[PDB]
Amino acid sequence: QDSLSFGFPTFPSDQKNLIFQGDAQIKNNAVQLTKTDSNGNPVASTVGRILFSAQVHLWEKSSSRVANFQSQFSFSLKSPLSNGADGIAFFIAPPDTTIPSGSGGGLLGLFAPGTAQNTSANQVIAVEFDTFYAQDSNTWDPNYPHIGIDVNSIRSVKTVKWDRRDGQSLNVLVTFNPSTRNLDVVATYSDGTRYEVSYEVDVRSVLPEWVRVGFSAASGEQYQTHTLESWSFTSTLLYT
Amino acid sequence: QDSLSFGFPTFPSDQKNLIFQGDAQIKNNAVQLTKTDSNGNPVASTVGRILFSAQVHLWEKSSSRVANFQSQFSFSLKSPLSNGADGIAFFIAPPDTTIPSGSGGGLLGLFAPGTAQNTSANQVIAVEFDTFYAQDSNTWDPNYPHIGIDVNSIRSVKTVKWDRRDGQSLNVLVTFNPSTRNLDVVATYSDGTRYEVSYEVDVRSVLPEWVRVGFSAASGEQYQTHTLESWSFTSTLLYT
Ligand SMILES: CO[C@H]1O[C@H](CO)[C@@H](O)[C@H](O)[C@@H]1O
Ligand SMILES: CO[C@H]1O[C@H](CO)[C@@H](O)[C@H](O)[C@@H]1O
Ligand SMILES: [Ca+2]
Ligand SMILES: [Ca+2]
Ligand SMILES: [Mn+2]
Ligand SMILES: [Mn+2]
Repeated sequence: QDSLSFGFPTFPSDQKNLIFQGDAQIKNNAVQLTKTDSNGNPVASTVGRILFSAQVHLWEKSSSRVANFQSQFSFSLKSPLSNGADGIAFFIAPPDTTIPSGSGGGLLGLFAPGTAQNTSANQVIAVEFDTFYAQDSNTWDPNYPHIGIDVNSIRSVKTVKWDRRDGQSLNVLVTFNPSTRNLDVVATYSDGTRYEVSYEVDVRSVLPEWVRVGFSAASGEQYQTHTLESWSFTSTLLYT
Repeated sequence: QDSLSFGFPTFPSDQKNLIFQGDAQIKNNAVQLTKTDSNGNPVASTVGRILFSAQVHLWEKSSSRVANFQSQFSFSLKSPLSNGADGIAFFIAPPDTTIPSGSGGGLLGLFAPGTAQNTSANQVIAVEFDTFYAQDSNTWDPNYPHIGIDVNSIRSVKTVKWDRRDGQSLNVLVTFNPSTRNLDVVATYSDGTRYEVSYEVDVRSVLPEWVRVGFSAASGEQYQTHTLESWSFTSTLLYT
């Protein structure tokens, strides 16, 4: 299809079009990307991802068209600690993508250790909400919580300082305009606190014509829940 | 997802989200439901169907909601014979639906001979464009080409006279309003000729909560091409 859209105001237990990978599962009408115990508390060493089953036509070589897409979602992070880790990310990748071996903790379940910073060895575009930046383990991160745009590497091509608020939902809007090639990210808390980051990228030189979209989250030695509360997505192939 | 929509203005050969059954295949940016030889001419004894891969949430028992959906599509039929057969149908059925054994010809690839008229043995809602009505073989049909609404039986709960026009595209809009429970069908030819038929049906008592949507066509002894040219579909769960 030239156009595709779907909306999940909430996440009921009976899902049919979601691919669950790792520890991801539905609980209380929301997607818990990372594992939790019987009482709902986060645990260490856990990775989980979800992808929508239908493939998205991102660009078409024959017609020279590229899709304009918009992804709106909200999530909340909770932790008995304060140094919650490691973060959640919205990502776009080839349809057969699976959790790479040893991609836990700071790699967010998106990259393999040996190639995490090798741009010619990956095919992924992601928007990360990174809460852990210890310079000994996450050597690629700026020294503060941040939202970043990742293009084939865990070392973001662009970041903006961000504030982690335990238990508060963050509303996010990610848009890609093929005309200007800008990937824009706008995140806001209910009180109006806003964060923005953008970057120019030609998706055609990074990803295949057909892709899958979804979310990934992980917790290494430090932990927190990564609760995806709602998600809507729309893509339309356009001539520019 | 509570809402889902997709649009195929045309059908490029590079498809990823369509389930092809029987002889259905893409040719010249269109879906040829029934088999055609190397010259593009229709042949006898063929059946084909296509379904969108993602499942549609038609209704939700827990929330007491039912979907409002709209399906817009265009197709054309062509045959050198004076009595092209058998017809094409837009249908909604359980996700695991497959072509029934011996469902060729007048059964349109939708029903098995032994239960074709047993409403308690089927789970399907279809809108058929039936061009073959020989009273000796298709005993259930009115004696003329027709558009019919089928609910668990090849014997339409309702039909209206229709004119078959060789090689001319028919544009159709099928809508279902959960508030009135009306399934409306409006079909038009490019010269303004219009056909309309409506039927009241509670989809909750006929189909499961999750379904798949698609098209089916067949040719028995008589034949014609059944070419699906475009298709857009949208569904959203609403409070009833
Ligand atoms: C100590 O390092 C581990 O724990 C931190 C915090 O969870 C992760 O960022 C890192 O990748 C390792 O898994
Ligand atoms: C003669 O009967 C056969 O051919 C007609 C026309 O194709 C079909 O309607 C029917 O089901 C049989 O297959
Ligand atoms: Ca980090
Ligand atoms: Ca018939
Ligand atoms: Mn980071
Ligand atoms: Mn009929």
